Amino acid sequence: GSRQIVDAQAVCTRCKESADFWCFECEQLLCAKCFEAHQWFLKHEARPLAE
Amino acid sequence: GSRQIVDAQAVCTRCKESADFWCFECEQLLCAKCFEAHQWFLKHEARPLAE
Ligand SMILES: [Zn+2]
Ligand SMILES: [Zn+2]
Ligand SMILES: [Zn+2]
Ligand SMILES: [Zn+2]
Repeated sequence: GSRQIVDAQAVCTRCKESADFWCFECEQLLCAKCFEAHQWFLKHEARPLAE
Repeated sequence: GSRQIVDAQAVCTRCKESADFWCFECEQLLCAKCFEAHQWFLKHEARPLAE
């Protein structure tokens, strides 16, 4: 849910910041509070926002 | 020798962003790229930036 001049394509979609990883399956960004909740909520693999 | 380490900002001390957790002992902010490694490199007690 991002649009109207976002100016930020490297941060959690909900917090909009404090995130450096994006779920490969969900194709969405998640902050440490979310990335850690997912990897703990079950079994998921996320990649770093870097190249 | 003794030095002051305070940071009112809420982001990694190195990346300066993409962080939502800080070590209580080191009193430093770390991003998902550093926090994940920190907990995997050693055992430290950190808390979420939320409150
Ligand atoms: Zn996911
Ligand atoms: Zn989030
Ligand atoms: Zn960092
Ligand atoms: Zn530490």
